[PDB]
Amino acid sequence: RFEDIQAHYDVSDDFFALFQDPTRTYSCAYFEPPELTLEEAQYAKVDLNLDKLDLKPGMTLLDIGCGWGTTMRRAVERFDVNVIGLTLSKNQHARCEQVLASIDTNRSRQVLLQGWEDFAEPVDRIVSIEAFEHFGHENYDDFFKRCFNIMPADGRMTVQSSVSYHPYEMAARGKKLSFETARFIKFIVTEIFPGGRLPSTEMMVEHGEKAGFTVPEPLSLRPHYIKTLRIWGDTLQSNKDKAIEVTSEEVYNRYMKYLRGCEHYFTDEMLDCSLVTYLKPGAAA
Ligand SMILES: Cc1ccc2oc(=O)ccc2c1
Ligand SMILES: Cc1ccc2oc(=O)ccc2c1
Repeated sequence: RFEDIQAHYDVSDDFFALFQDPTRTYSCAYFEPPELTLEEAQYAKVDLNLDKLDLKPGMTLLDIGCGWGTTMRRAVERFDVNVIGLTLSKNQHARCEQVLASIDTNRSRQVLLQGWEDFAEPVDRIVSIEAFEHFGHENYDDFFKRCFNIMPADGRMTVQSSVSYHPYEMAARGKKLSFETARFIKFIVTEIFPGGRLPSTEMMVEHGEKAGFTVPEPLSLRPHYIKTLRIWGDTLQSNKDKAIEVTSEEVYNRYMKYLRGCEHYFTDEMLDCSLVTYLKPGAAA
């Protein structure tokens, strides 16, 4: 029943196409250098993640939340690795299968319609780009234990996740702004990512360490998300008429509120986006 209440907030892939770049990447871009197009910045974000993973030819990369398959293809093409992708979306599964089958390679390419809970095959390296927000706090210990256990002695993982701060830390940066941010987060995890729950950077780090990972200083992507959300918002606005035709005025207003609102709270430093690297004890220096 509560699912039905959330099922209300389901939106066609066609709507997201009207604000996203041509790769349909629904995560923080990386504008390095600063004058990259959104689309180029999305390839630079993939490279930022993959370049941290010490990927060698013939290794297997696991992509947890593999989206439309952009990260896996880039991995196969750049690093000559086997790939396994996990997605819960039937549409993303079908697209990924086609993206991977198109690649000129002898490497193994696999996409599975399942969550990480059901995945227990040996892999060399793991990437997860803005899927972690959906796992839930109670599942973090199981997540990091699974990732540690499926990787070899030199295993590495990157997790990119939107984050909030502990209530105590939020209170420290103005009471007014603290309650305002909490209410906007509640809107995101009700109407935009139903059942979602933002971790803190500290949770991401400490759950990793409990599992046995070495965790260097997380990379903040805050200024890159501000630019991403600005372009998304401006793009949705430019396509207002088409967006309404495809869904409704309700859904257009909901997403403009989300995109403008996120840009605001990222600017006010009440939200962040953390790229966290997890190194197993035997990882290369
Ligand atoms: C279903 C669908 C159709 C076209 C697309 O174009 C892209 O480049 C990436 C994602 C995508 C997904
Ligand atoms: C589940 C989920 C995924 C992405 C998110 O991005 C945000 O900025 C805030 C909340 C959030 C929640």
